[PDB]
Amino acid sequence: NLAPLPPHVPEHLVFDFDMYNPSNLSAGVQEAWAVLQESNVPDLVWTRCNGGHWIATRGQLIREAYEDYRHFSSECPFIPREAGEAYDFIPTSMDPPEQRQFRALANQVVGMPVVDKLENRIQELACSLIESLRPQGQCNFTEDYAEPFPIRIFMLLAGLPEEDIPHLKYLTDQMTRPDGSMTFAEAKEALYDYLIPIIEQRRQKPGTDAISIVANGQVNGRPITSDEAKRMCGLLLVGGLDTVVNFLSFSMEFLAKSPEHRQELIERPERIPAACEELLRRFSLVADGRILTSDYEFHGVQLKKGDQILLPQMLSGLDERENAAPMHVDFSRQKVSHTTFGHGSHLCLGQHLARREIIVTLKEWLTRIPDFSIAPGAQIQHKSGIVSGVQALPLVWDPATTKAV
Ligand code: HEM
Repeated sequence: NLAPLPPHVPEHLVFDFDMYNPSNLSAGVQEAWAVLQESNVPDLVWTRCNGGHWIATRGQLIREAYEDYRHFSSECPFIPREAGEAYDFIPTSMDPPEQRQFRALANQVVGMPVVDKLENRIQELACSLIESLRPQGQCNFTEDYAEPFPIRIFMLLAGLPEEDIPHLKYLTDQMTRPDGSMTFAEAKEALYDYLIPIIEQRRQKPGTDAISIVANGQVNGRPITSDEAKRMCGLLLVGGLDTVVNFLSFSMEFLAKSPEHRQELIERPERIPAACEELLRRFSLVADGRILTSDYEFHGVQLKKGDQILLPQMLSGLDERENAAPMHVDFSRQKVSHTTFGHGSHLCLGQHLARREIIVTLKEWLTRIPDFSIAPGAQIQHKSGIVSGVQALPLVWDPATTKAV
């Protein structure tokens, strides 16, 4: 369905891109989105899909809009927008100055010191999962590793029972690549409903887990309230349970298709941190937006107050104006330019945990199962949304070529 074109939007700027089901999804999701950056396509277009909204196609515009919170606000309505409902996550649905006090507390639960503490449990789980798969000579990567690895580490961090995974995983899916069984407002409320009693419990009997830290936290010397804690934890669950999961499948799919890139990392393990960054650029997967606070002309385009604008984080690094041969994976790339973890006051606070999980995966995997391929005849399908992903990734390998550790 295409929403009627608003009177202020010029017809020459129309480009009906569907972020939840892009026209060329079969070429790969990043490729489908990259069609927006072609010379024939304007730097800023309006799509009538999903209620109608702007889409900044170039990294320069995407970066600029994320820096200007005064015009481009994070008090985001959904896409498609829902009547009387909008995002209220903390600190993600807030604009500075208000947003700032909340980042510190969030940073305290998923930040660097926390990642350092998790280090050995992270290494242990990756190794444990990979060793059990190794003798099989085959696996369904998405469900066998991509999902359990990051999710179990997060549940551990959050002090949540692993039995709650199917439920939470279903809900976070609805917040990124919804199948239509729930609205964003219902999915979000269910996440909140799950958290409420948990926050109360830990507020009274605190632990060292992420939920306890938020529940008993302080924002700028003031105690966070139950509701603010609920809204922060809700956001953390989405980030912690969904984002890395999908990214890992893009990376493993690529590696399974490029023996040359596998061998490179095998021979030069010191290049893994660099490979992680490069893969983060090439397989960037998030795309959310902002809302205009007033009538404003941006790069020759008249934007109206209340207009929604999607600023795809995934697009910046794929822009040939930012990186030469952007669709090519080059571990030795000199200046890996991207906005995969965001840009502006809302830079991803879980970026350190993400990188650590990717780097460990790459080392542990290539060290035990160095040679692997995609199952013969398999058609890998990608799904587009606020956080794009891989439907399934059947891999195969000869156990005789594996190294047991
Ligand atoms: C590869 C994985 C990840 C990617 C690519 C990613 C990407 C992003 C992006 C693009 C944003 C900014 C959204 C905006 O500006 O509206 C963001 C925000 C955030 N992410 Fe992630 N993320 C990842 C993993 C995680 C993980 C594991 C967590 C852990 C809980 C997490 C926690 C957060 C938080 C707390 C923020 C909010 C920052 C704020 O609003 O000030 N992310 N992430």
